[PDB]
Amino acid sequence: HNLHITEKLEVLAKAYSVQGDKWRALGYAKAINALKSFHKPVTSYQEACSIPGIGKRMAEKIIEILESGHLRKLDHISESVPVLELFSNIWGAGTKTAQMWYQQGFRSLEDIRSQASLTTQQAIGLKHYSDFLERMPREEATEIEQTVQKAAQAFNSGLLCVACGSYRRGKATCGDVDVLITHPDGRSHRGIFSRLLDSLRQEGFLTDDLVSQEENGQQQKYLGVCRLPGPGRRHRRLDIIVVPYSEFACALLYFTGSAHFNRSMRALAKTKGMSLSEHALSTAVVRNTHGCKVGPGRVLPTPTEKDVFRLLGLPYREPAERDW
DNA sequence: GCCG
DNA sequence: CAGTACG
DNA sequence: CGGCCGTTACTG
Ligand SMILES: [Mg+2]
Ligand code: NA
Ligand code: NA
Ligand code: NA
Repeated sequence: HNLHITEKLEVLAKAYSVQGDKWRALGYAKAINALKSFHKPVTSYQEACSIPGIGKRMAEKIIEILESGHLRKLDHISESVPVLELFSNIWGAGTKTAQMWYQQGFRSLEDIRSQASLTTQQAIGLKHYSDFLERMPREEATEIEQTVQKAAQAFNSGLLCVACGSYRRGKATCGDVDVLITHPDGRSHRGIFSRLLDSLRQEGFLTDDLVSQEENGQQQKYLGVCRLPGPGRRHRRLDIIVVPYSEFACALLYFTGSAHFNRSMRALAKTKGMSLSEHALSTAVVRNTHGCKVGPGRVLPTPTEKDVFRLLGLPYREPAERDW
């Protein structure tokens, strides 16, 4: 509806993001999102300001795109940006690492491979550079979820496994497959990672681990790489979280996303003196002048996702309606 | 970058 | 801790 | 002025 202007802002948003100006980038992200979530192609200054997420600064920029069909700002983007994007797309490397490598003279992935000091995660990220920038058809996400579920129910058929993220939101393609695991008895979820992960390794499904604290029986998540059997298969990102039944609803809400939806919902909760996380929804939370949680408050009973919305005074939304 |  | 990551 | 999600979860 307004791609002729968002397409340009998205360039700036990305530029600020890779350079580490996270707040400014966030502002652009929201503005661009609004412009997309809109309908009528904005054609007036005052008409832009009247839109939530768009201020005078952004409005002036939109105007220049309709009067000049261009944004002079785009001509002053540092030449380092494309390289910073190239580098930050390595899993495990963010804007600080990208900026450091650029300062050190690195300009290509060949430079990184041959001269950069890589962390264990980054080396895995580099090896799967193209792989991790690809999306898979949702049908493959189903296969991956089933593979994890089968392995889990193999030693405890009572384990409840659910694919979340974009898959649950009904998207045609998925990036990271997100599997949430829990158990109705509220206890059999404890210390099952090592058994589950070892089982998935046994069959050669898991090929590399990015985040997996297996020394601690309190491990909450596994971020890794997997690949289904047979020809024509690519390495995919797999994220698994194991949670106690009492936190099932909040964990499910969190893992289903989207990320921006979660942030919006948590922001709303804070305005109501509450707090929302993947662990729980709490009321009567005590915060300092900086909005930081000082007092825990009381955890509210949230057996289902509907309960979370209800307690927040919000109409329930199907996963497909949380694709923000 | 926006907003309260 | 800072950095990076998850939705 | 100053928050912008989570007293979020690992890594080293
Ligand atoms: Mg995902
Ligand atoms: Na990265
Ligand atoms: Na480990
Ligand atoms: Na370790």
